[PDB]
Amino acid sequence: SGFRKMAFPSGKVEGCMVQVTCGTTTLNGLWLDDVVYCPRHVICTSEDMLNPNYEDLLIRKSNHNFLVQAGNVQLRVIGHSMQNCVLKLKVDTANPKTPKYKFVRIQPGQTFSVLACYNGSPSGVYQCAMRPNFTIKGSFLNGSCGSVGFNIDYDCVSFCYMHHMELPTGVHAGTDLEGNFYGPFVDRQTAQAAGTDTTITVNVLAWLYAAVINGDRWFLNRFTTTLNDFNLVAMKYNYEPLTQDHVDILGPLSAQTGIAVLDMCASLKELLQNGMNGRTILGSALLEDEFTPFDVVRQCSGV
Amino acid sequence: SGFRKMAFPSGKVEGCMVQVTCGTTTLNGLWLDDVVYCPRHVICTSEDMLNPNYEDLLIRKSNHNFLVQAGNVQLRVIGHSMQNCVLKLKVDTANPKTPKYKFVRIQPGQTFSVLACYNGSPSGVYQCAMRPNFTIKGSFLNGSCGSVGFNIDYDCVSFCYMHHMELPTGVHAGTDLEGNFYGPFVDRQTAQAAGTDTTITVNVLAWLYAAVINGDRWFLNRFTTTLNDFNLVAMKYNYEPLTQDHVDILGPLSAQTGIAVLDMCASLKELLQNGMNGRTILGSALLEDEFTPFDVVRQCSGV
Ligand SMILES: *[C@](O)(C(=O)NC1CC1)[C@H](C[C@@H]1CCNC1=O)NC(=O)[C@H](CC(C)C)N1C[C@@H](NC(=O)OCc2ccccc2)CC1=O
Ligand SMILES: *[C@](O)(C(=O)NC1CC1)[C@H](C[C@@H]1CCNC1=O)NC(=O)[C@H](CC(C)C)N1C[C@@H](NC(=O)OCc2ccccc2)CC1=O
Repeated sequence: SGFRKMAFPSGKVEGCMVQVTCGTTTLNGLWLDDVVYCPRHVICTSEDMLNPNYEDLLIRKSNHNFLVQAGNVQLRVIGHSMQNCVLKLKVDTANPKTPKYKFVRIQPGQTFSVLACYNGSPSGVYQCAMRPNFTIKGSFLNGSCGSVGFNIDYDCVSFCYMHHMELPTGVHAGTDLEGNFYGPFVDRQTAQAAGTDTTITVNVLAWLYAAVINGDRWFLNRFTTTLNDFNLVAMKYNYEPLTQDHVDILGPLSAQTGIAVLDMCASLKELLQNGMNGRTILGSALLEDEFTPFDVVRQCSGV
Repeated sequence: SGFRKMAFPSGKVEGCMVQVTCGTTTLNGLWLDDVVYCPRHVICTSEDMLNPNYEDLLIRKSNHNFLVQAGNVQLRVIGHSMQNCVLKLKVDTANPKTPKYKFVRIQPGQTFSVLACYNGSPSGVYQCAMRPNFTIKGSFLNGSCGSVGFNIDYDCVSFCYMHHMELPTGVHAGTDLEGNFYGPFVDRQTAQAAGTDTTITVNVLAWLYAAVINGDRWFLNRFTTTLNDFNLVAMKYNYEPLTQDHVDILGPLSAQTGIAVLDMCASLKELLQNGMNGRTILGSALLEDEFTPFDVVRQCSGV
């Protein structure tokens, strides 16, 4: 019992974090096998960052201009290339702590663990969702660029995020490990705005199931609805439209609780229209959308 | 920018978690040097748990009745003793992954990271406070007993909590690593109730400073107050009384923001009396008390 925002254990990722320095700029890199991954803006001077030509800035850079440091030890850079918005530095030593891993580009609404790092050293770990507007609600200071997001499947680390930037609303944007931004963001110091911050409906439903599993059922009402009827109300509150695929994903939680998804949708509809009347659900006063159905099942079944 | 509930990186603690089995009961233990620590109720049958005599139950137990398993490997138990509500199992192998560590009994209002474990394997990591009523708001299932809470000071792990039980309100209770419960709880299957859940005032103040640091200052009003005036309102809302020691601890955040602690107390007073008017502070609709002043400074300064 109880329900918390829970990160993956970070040990396997801690052993991959290094410091990368190019001139005066020090950020985080990810050391897997004989390659270090880091944001390409490590090569920028404070003036370059205004409107950089990365191709031109790389003409000026050689292997020896990248200092890679793994705790107290200097790694030897024997190659470098740019892939989209990431630099890949080939080093002469395979990381002996390299876990089983893969690179994934995550879908909007999916969650991952962030290991916030400074100067190649772990600060802390917390869970984030890739929001529909391709931003995340993180906690990142100067020095955090190159911090990574990940999931763990038993022993395999799925790396899905590399931290690059902060946006006006105090939210964050970054790339997959192939250097492609989530969203329409670019790695330059120009004003960029997040689009409408739509709510992940299927995750709100999942969290309401979690509330029922933990004995909090005050908000279950006597109504049901239809997908089309619910979605008319969703669009009004900038909720993602619910589809049969979403209903299917909530199936195991519906089965566990004996509450049909469309009955839970009806309860969600009345919470949207009437608010919580100063009551709380799993210790929250607002509707939480950063738990996936899998996060709920995992937590409630001890995976 | 941004502000999140952040756990310590868990790698150094992951390497200490083992499975302990006594008969049909399997729980978590903590392997440091040549000693495994676990809850003494590992020795209880499902009937024993109703009113156990632990001293008598231990007459029946020998070294060979404790199965300790570290991943795939069986450790050899060469000694056992009970210290308060914990068992200490002496094994013939020092844990080679033992970090620098200490055992601390934490004060009410202080925070720590929990590594939730099942069958000796890490499930996830999240931050908790030791509440004034000596309970924590965790996420624990059957199998989680022996999961530990900790802080990290640079390289040194301070272990402060071992998980034993759940309470009616869906909150949790456990011991320090010397086997002494936080609070008046006992390790037996009898109905136990948490006392009044008082709010950690100094931590709410800290979180309001965090809000100001992150540009959220809508709730700063034109008033100041006195310790005694504030405390009259505190006691009404079951807040901890504020003392000069609390003011001194908030000093660095006051200095950082240029908001005198007693001005922030006046803002807190009006939030208690008037509520948030459906507004939010750092993405929350209620007053958060599980961040210490140190948690705020650490997060806002990249420690
Ligand atoms: C990382 O580059 C970083 O940590 N660098 C290490 C060397 C110190 C940094 C992380 C940010 C900084 C604060 N919190 C974070 O997450 N990222 C940047 O500074 C971004 C640099 C670009 C990728 C080149 N960056 C640029 C900045 N953009 C900006 O100022 O645009 C103009 C603007 C005008 C008005 C209002 C707002 C913005 C945001 C950003 O993160
Ligand atoms: C741990 O013992 C555990 O994980 N054991 C491993 C072998 C499976 C367990 C953890 C709990 C279980 C669910 N979530 C948790 O955190 N702890 C217990 O089961 C406690 C056992 C005692 C320490 C011996 N325990 C006893 C139970 N008490 C109880 O039922 O009292 C009567 C009551 C009456 C009415 C209403 C409520 C309670 C609570 C508890 O955690």
